[PDB]
Amino acid sequence: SLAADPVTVLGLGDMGSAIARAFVERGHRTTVWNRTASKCRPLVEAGASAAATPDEAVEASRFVVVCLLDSAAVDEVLGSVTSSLAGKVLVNLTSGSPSQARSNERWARERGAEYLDGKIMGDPPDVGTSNVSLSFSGSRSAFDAHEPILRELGGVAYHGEDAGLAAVEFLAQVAMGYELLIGFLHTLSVVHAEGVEVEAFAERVAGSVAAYPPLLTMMGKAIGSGEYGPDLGSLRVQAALMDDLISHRESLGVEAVRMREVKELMDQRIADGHGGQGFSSLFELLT
Repeated sequence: SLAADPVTVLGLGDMGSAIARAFVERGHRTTVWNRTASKCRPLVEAGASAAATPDEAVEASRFVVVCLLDSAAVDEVLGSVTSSLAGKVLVNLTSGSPSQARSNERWARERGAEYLDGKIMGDPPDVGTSNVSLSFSGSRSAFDAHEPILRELGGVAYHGEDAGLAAVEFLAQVAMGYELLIGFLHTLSVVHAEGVEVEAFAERVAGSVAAYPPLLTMMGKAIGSGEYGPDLGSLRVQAALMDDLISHRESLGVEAVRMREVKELMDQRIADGHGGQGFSSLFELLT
């Protein structure tokens, strides 16, 4: 007679085990399943119950959380289900594409189940703390009714009705990080060719990057409204600076793919009569 809802967790990898542990510690009657059945033993010792098949696992609860390796693993496990999922809520926290999340929603709807797609930012040891954040998309009614359960895993945010929006958010944020990181490596190449110690320079880059979040928010506001101004100076001033940037790094034998790309966009926007605007206005040339 516990006030916590029963929960089923499919998948006991590092993340899935941490999610199952969080539910067990919160008093939920937790039923777990894993392709390798032996991985259930530590969860059972913590207070969970094990299931031999995914069918037995989903039959134990209305709330089913899927945390497997990838989308192919989700298709195989859910495809082995022969029991009714009508009236259940399926929360998929497995990595995957926006198209796959949208397909999963249709698969659940055909079976009478509600569907939420979630994406996790953080490490399994931090599940249930403020160092893990989760993005969700799908039916708003399903999110609102189960948000207190989801926030037991960490910080939670809802992105919209489109079931693929959480996957869009995840892939876009990760891509942005790799844009930053590869530009970081190429910048280290420039200073290394000049005899600068890269380790100390990297720490100085870290301090410079910390001042950019306020600039990114402002650029998003200018793009969303269409009011473009000289953010980092006029485009005429920035374009002349870009040529100096390209000449210096190329004189050292270092690549300049993004620097030359930015210069071409700046020159086009200036030629279009918008030389007094700023960097954010280059978005009009991309989309």
